[PDB]
Amino acid sequence: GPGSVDSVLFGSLRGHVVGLRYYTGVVNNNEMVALQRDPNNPYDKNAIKVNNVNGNQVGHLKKELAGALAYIMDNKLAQIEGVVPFGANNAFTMPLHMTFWGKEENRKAVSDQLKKHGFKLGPA
Amino acid sequence: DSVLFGSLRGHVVGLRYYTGVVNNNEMVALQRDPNNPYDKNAIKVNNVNGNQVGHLKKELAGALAYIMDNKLAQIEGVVPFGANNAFTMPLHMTFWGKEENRKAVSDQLKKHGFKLGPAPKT
Amino acid sequence: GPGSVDSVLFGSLRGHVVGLRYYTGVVNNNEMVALQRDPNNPYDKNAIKVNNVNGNQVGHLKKELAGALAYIMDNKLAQIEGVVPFGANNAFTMPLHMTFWGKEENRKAVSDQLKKHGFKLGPAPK
Amino acid sequence: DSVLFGSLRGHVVGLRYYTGVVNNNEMVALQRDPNNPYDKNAIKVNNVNGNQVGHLKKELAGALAYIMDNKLAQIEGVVPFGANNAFTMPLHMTFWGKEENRKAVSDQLKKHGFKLGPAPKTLGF
DNA sequence: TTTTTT
DNA sequence: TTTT
DNA sequence: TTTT
DNA sequence: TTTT
Ligand code: NA
Ligand code: NA
Ligand code: NA
Ligand code: NA
Repeated sequence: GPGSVDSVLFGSLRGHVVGLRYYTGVVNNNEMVALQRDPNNPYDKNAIKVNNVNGNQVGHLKKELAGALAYIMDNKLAQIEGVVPFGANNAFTMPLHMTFWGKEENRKAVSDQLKKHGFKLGPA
Repeated sequence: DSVLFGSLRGHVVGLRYYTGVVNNNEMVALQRDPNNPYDKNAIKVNNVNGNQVGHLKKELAGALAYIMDNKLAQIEGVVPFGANNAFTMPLHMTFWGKEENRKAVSDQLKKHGFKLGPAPKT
Repeated sequence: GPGSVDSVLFGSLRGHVVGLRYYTGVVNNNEMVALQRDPNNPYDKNAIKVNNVNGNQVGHLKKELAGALAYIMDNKLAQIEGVVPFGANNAFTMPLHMTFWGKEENRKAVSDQLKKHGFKLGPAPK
Repeated sequence: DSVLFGSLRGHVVGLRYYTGVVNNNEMVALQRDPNNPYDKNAIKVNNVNGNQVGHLKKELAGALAYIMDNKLAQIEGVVPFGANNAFTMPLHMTFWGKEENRKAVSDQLKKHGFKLGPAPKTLGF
């Protein structure tokens, strides 16, 4: 979502969009994608949809990553921008580059949540 | 309830007339100035501390004012580079809103020749 | 077309795309457009078509502009990149921003050609 | 005779392994190296003097090698900013070719997830 | 020291 | 963090 | 480890 | 007679 004007860069994380065979949303390399929570997903309450900029679903975040990010999105600790760098025509999974922005005071809370699930932000 | 609509690029202008400074990769705020004596569509660009940096170009403001005034989208601005430019400053804008308003936003932009795209902040 | 590896920025120029009502090609603001000479044009031997990046014709360069640029394009004195900054959905005319690239050995000939037609190059971005 | 197909953005990588320097807004040359023992698709990036600066990222080279080898497009590279970076450098690529080859270029790019767009070398000021 | 703020 |  |  |  839109970040506050005092939002700053927290760091980056690499992950994957999965479930591609079940959706038809098209994305190309170097394009933004949207991360969108789907708490009513009957298979995973932590589900995060990945949509293209026109609104069409591309796939889901891998459930292990969703299990970490769900808390961060739900409590608005950071806004997360997704970009597909390569592999946008892949049949089953594609890489995702995620950039985290947020208020300085929320920086530690984000990093701590990621560490809990075995993730860590990389450099700017 | 807000979803990603896409992005636009533009420039902040009139820098020499204001004292607000910006760092590279910093957010900026867009703020309407409807009583501007030269352009009712004016959109100010302010830095994180609230000091004015400049204005959107009149052609861009001409497209966006309707969108802001009718709350059809929230527009996030960031200056990705060229923050120390003398006359104009690059601006990246990301648009967010309700799906019910996606068409109205694209229609308004289209009147002015703009089309939201998929370019990220970085 | 593609420039030589030793090509440098010459400068910039603002102009206009015309004849929009006669073509169905679509362009949006901040998009590149292609400048394509059309010497076989039965109305103007200096004609320069403007196409979108998919190759669909959008219109033509204004004739007074074409009259200055045709020589530069034909003699390959510079490569010209066009961008439509605003007005891409206008009914009849839209503005065009042009940047000029070329070898330093030709920079003078370009400026003298433009100045011959009352045009001049401005600064290119830093 | 060649027409504009569009542009792509990417990065020059492996800078720290080469000595070639680029300045901002300088053109660079793309040169295939089919004998590279790490990657037959390798595309060198050389500066104006012919000195190697780095390589195209392997995923991008994987898409472009076919296009270069079959002369489906001419690719013009410019470094729009970050020319002084130590590790990786932004690259803007403009594609030109014969109209009859436009679909082949787009098909080859699409197989690798790439799509040419309308972004110029510069948006001006 | 532009496309020269809005 | 940071080739091919 | 074949989406979530 | 407001594209070239
Ligand atoms: Na799919
Ligand atoms: Na100022
Ligand atoms: Na038209
Ligand atoms: Na180096």
